[PDB]
Amino acid sequence: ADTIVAVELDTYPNTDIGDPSYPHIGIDIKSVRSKKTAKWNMQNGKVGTAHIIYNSVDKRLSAVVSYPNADSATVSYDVDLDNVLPEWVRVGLSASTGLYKETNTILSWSFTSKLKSETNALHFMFNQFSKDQKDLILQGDATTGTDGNLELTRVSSNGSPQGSSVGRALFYAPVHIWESSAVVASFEATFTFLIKSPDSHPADGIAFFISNIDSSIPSGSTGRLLGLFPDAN
Amino acid sequence: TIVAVELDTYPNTDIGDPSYPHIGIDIKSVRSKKTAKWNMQNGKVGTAHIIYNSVDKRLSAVVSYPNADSATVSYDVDLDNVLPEWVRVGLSASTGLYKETNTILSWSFTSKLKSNTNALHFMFNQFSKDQKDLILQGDATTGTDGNLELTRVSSNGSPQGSSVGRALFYAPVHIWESSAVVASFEATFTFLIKSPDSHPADGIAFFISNIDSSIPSGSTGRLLGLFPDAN
Amino acid sequence: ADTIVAVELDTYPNTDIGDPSYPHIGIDIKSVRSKKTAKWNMQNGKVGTAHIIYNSVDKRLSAVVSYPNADSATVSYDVDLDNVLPEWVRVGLSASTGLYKETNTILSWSFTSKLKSTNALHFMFNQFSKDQKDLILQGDATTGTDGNLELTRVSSNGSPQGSSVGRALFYAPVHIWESSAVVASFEATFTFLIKSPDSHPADGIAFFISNIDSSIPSGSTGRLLGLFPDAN
Amino acid sequence: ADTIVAVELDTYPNTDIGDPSYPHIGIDIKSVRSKKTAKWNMQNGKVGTAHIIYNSVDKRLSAVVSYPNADSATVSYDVDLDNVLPEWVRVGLSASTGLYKETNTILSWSFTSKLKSTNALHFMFNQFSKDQKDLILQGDATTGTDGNLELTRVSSNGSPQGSSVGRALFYAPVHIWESSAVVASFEATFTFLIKSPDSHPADGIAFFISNIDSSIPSGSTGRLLGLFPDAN
Ligand SMILES: CO[C@H]1O[C@H](CO)[C@@H](O)[C@H](O)[C@@H]1O
Ligand SMILES: CO[C@H]1O[C@H](CO)[C@@H](O)[C@H](O)[C@@H]1O
Ligand SMILES: CO[C@H]1O[C@H](CO)[C@@H](O)[C@H](O)[C@@H]1O
Ligand SMILES: CO[C@H]1O[C@H](CO)[C@@H](O)[C@H](O)[C@@H]1O
Ligand SMILES: [Ca+2]
Ligand SMILES: [Ca+2]
Ligand SMILES: [Ca+2]
Ligand SMILES: [Ca+2]
Ligand SMILES: [Mn+2]
Ligand SMILES: [Mn+2]
Ligand SMILES: [Mn+2]
Ligand SMILES: [Mn+2]
Repeated sequence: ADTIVAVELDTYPNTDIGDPSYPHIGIDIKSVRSKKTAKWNMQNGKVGTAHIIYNSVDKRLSAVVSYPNADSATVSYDVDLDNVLPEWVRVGLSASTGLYKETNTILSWSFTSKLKSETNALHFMFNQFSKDQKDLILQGDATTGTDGNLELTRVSSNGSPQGSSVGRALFYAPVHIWESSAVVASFEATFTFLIKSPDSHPADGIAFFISNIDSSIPSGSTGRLLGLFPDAN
Repeated sequence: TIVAVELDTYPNTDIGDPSYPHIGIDIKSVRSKKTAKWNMQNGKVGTAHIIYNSVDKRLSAVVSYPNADSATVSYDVDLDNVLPEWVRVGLSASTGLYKETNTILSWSFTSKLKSNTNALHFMFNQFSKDQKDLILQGDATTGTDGNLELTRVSSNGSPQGSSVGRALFYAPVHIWESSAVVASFEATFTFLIKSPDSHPADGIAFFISNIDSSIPSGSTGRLLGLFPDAN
Repeated sequence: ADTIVAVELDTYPNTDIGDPSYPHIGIDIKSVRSKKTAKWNMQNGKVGTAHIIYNSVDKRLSAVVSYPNADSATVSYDVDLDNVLPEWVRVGLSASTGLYKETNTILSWSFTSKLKSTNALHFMFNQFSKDQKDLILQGDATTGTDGNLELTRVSSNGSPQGSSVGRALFYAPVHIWESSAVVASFEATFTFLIKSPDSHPADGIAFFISNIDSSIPSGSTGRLLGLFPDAN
Repeated sequence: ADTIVAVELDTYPNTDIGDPSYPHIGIDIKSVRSKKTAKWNMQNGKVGTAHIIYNSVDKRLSAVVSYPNADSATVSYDVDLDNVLPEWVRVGLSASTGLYKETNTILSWSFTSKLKSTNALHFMFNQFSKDQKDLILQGDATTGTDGNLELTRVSSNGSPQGSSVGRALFYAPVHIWESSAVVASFEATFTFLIKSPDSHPADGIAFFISNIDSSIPSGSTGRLLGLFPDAN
């Protein structure tokens, strides 16, 4: 399979596969069964912000998700990505729907990678997305251009979300995420998102992920699997 | 479609070169739209800085060594009317009958588009054996001393003739957009040109091309890995 | 006294001092009489953006001022700042009112300076606090109201007052040029909200560069924008 | 008196006041007696690099010090700087000598601060000039010799002197924390050259954060690194 490290914004509790009984943020290493989670007070139809950070000194992957004028949710997990990910990776955003549905709208996405061996750096910032965005690899139902936004999951003419949808956006360039002879390595990711649902049951969520360069949507990764994992193991 | 800043070490007066080593701005042709005398220093590490913005619509380059007057060239051009909106950016070099090392020690690029801000930045101060965010073309290699060698160097360390190589950044770049208020880019690279007995050739270029750009047939020597012909 | 280089957003035409007959953007070298101007379609009560750029290669100071979904105004002037300003300067924003009045609200301000010879300075304000210790506030300028920088006096009710001058300078001196320097560049960006009760807004906002010890010159209210002692 | 948070590169073991028995890197909160230390293989006459990081999410201050082609030294400490430092601070480098001596040469220094409630401050020195107006020099600190910052006294002949203290602070105050901030982070880097004539180099270099009005405390030469009034 693909090797995946994700921060998930999980809107639908699947207690079947280890989810808590509420909307949560999670850190996923090689599995959809989060190594650490925190309660998330998801606000239907409000624009939220996700900030992910990691460095080779603390070897600690941390995420904060927040809305304006509300307490933020925060999750951290000690992990050396040197022992998990290959040296060269792609970074992306993933989303899915199942029986239940939500818009998975990305309004902005920025990423910074620094590697001191002589510092090498990569930085991109999207505050709008265009009709033909050639520095993104779009996978599944993901599209760009509607209101200058990235729609990870299928939305009908009227703006209504559809079920059984999976989409991903990967940045075109591979990223040197770690190196054997490296003194300090760090990365930071930010994205803004709008999750809107018709009912009280939004599903299934958004993830920032890091994968092998040649990563694709695994067969039947709709719903609970977030476009990231082939199975629930 | 090519827009290049050339560091031209060999005068080819046949195709419009001045009679000295020069820096040049090339729009769609090897016959520079503007040039300036360049006091190229064999075996010293030099620096090139390229800048452009959609307000002044002026492409400028400065090339310098420590403790020496810099050489500077500028050209008014709207790149909105020249390049496609999505491009790749790279470094190119060549040798012909005459030869030089075309060593790149560092390379950075910044692009910004503010609409009515989107940004891309890369910085290489070192190059690795398997650099997956570069497309190497022709004789270009990475890993020797943590450097990018654009043209072929023998085991013994000697540069070879009839060599062409290029390095392109893997990701396409949004270089212009109609609905943009301000669009700008900046590129910097450090280079080491060393020639066996003097008489060096043929030079290094920073370029911007269509995404699918490759080394054109017979672009060794005077054509710098950039042009199919001398028109 | 002070050596001033400014980009002015001039809302009130003072044709007596060289001004065109419309709201304009201008480049001011050592004088309030703009060396180059352009018509500015100023929009009362909408948030606008100004972007100022300069580099030692082109030796050209350029400004663009725009609102969303409107054509931008642009002004440029060839000048070598090596021959005008000292090598160490302060950077700031200035605003004034006279008989006529407007809010001179700054919502954001960023500045970047690079000198290769690379030494660099960058600051970004997307909000201003009640006690902003990396700004020198001069005259009527205050911070804290809605996280904004009010360059000119505003009453409790939000109503602008006349005969007001205020400036905000960044605390640190900036190395703007150096004798043995290969490339020098700077960029400034600011967001502003100009609102007037009547059809006669005055007097405008300026991004400026001055000697480190620069202060509001006596009687630089109204047309002089808090920048100049006289109209020469 | 002054509130100090420091990363020390300590070249001289003062076991009397809690130092380990070897050259070490340390994190100092309000005291010279390091809250965490790590063995440092200090290399006389080689250019080294120091990298300091902190963010309000992990609330963990971390430092790495390295030379080319050598294993790095690393030290980390959980601390909420919200409960230690005032909201507004100055940042600097400090060094000292006592009976024993070393050059305390700074070749480069950069700092970045970001506060999302985004406000940002960034400086980079790869050169220091004769009259560097965005630095406050204190004690024996000077700039201009080889484009370097010499924190401690060096004689004409190039020889380091004992009983020397010097500091360099960035001129602008820094908003290091704010209550209603979602994420706050800072990063500092410097390159240094420590050279000693004998086998007893002393006393070391520190990156520090202090109250804005911070000065060299009375009798802070040698083991106290120009940072602390006493050894408590
Ligand atoms: C019946 O369950 C389906 O719908 C839920 C809610 O969308 C998903 O979590 C799950 O994977 C299935 O696709
Ligand atoms: C005789 O000319 C040859 O050599 C020069 C210098 O190398 C090149 O410019 C040219 O393309 C030819 O290959
Ligand atoms: C009558 O003119 C006054 O008012 C205008 C408009 O405010 C100013 O330009 C000028 O300096 C005076 O103060
Ligand atoms: C004998 O101790 C002296 O010298 C050492 C080493 O320089 C310092 O640590 C100390 O403060 C004293 O000045
Ligand atoms: Ca779930
Ligand atoms: Ca030629
Ligand atoms: Ca006027
Ligand atoms: Ca000690
Ligand atoms: Mn989950
Ligand atoms: Mn030529
Ligand atoms: Mn005017
Ligand atoms: Mn100690």
